[PDB]
Amino acid sequence: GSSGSSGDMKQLAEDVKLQLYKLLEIPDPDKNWATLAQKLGLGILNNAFRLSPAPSKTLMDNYEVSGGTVRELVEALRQMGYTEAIEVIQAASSSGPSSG
Repeated sequence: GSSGSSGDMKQLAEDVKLQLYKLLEIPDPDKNWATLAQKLGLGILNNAFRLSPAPSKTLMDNYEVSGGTVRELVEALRQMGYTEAIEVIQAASSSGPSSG
């Protein structure tokens, strides 16, 4: 039990998320912003981002407003097939097992 909804995205630097937009920007079947939306939990607002000029930019912007956790952003990337997207977050998250 024990309810929990705070989010740990505030810690993530702008420069860190900035790169995430360049990755999702890739119109691939397993590397698109829309694909990440489903993994994270924004499939309902998928059409909304599609209308925006930068869906990938609106995703993180809309996902952050509703909390936004790094544990989900890192896992969602591995579930699809991202490598750099995970290195950008882990690079800022800490510096132990992997860095850069």
